[PDB]
Amino acid sequence: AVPPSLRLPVIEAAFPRQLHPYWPKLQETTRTWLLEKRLMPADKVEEYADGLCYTDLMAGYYLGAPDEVLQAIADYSAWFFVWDDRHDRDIVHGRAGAWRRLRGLLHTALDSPGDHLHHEDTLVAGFADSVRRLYAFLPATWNARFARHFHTVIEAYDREFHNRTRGIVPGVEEYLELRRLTFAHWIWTDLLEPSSGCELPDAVRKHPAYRRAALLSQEFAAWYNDLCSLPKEIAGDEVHNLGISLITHHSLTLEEAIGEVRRRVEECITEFLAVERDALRFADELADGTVRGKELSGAVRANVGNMRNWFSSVYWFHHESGRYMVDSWDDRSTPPYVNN
Ligand SMILES: NCCCCCC(O)(P(=O)(O)O)P(=O)(O)O
Ligand SMILES: [Mg+2]
Ligand SMILES: [Mg+2]
Ligand SMILES: [Mg+2]
Repeated sequence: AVPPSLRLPVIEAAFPRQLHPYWPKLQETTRTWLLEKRLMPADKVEEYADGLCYTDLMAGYYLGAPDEVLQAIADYSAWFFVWDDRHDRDIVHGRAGAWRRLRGLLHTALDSPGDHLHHEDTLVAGFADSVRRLYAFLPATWNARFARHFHTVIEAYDREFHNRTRGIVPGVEEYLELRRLTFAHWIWTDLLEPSSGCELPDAVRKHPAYRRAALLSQEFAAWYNDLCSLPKEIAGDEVHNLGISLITHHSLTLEEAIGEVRRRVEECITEFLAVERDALRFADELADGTVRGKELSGAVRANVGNMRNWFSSVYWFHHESGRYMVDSWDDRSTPPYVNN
C-alpha cells in the first residue's frame, strides 16, 4: 500500500505492474557487476544493492527485451544512480576539479567506449563497459543518437553542479526544461529500441503521437521522483526538484507544493492515456501489408507498451527502494549507500 499523499489510484487500477522473466538473474548479475567494477564499496553493495531495487525498476520497464539487452540497460541504469551519488558528493565536498575531469572523461568515453574499458577511473570504466555493450545491438546510427543525447545529459549535470555550488534554485519553467535532461528522458526513450530489436526511422519516432507519448512517460517518471524524493532532497541540500522551485519562486508552502506536484503528475497519466490511443492508431497504420511495415508496427506497439510500463515500474520503485528511506538514516543528509 502507498501513503495517501503519494498514492495514484489510476496507476494502481489501470497500469498493472509487469516483470521481465530475467529479473532474478538480472538482480544478481548487476549486483556482481557493481562489485567487480568497484562502483560502490563492497560492503555497501552487499548490504544495500538488492534493497535499492535498481534492477527491479528496469525489469518492470523494458518488457520483451533480450536478456543481454536488459543486462546492459540495468548495468547502465545502476551506473547512472552511482553517478548521481558521485555528482552529489562532489558538490557537497566542493570537488569542482574532480567533477570537471570526470565530466570530460565521460564525454570522451561516450564517443569511444572501447578505448575506456580499462580506465583507471572505475566510474569511467564502468560507464564505458555498459555503453560499449549498448552500442553492439543496433546500427551505428542509433549509437550516435544515444551519444548526442547523453552529451547533453552530462552538460545538464554540469549545470546542476553550477546551480548547487552557487545556491541557485531554477525557476519552475527553467527547471522543467532542465529536468528532461537530468532525468535523461531521451536516453530511456532511445533504449526502447534495442529492447524491441529495431532502430526506428526518424519519421516514425518523430511522429507527434510517438513523441508526445514518449515525453509524457518520462515527465511522469521525473516528476513522480520529485514528489517521492523531496524529503531526501530537502535533507541533502538538493535544489533540483519541482516542489523546491515552486516553494522558492511562487511562495507555496510544503503542503501546497506537494499538492501541486501531485496534480501535475496526475495530469501526465490522463494526458498519456489520450495520446496512447493516437500512438497505437499510428502503430496500426504502419502495418501496411509489408514485412518492414509489420516490423515497424510491432516495434512501435512494443515501445508504447513499455512507455506505459514505465509508469507502474517507477511508481512502485519509489515505495520499495531503500534509496528514498530518509527516516531510517543516522544522518538524513548522507544516505548510507553513498561513499562519503
Ligand atoms: N531513473 C533514475 C535516474 C537517477 C537519478 C536520481 C534521482 O532520480 P534525481 O537526482 O534525478 O532526482 P534521485 O531522486 O533518486 O536522486
Ligand atoms: Mg539525485
Ligand atoms: Mg540528480
Ligand atoms: Mg529526485
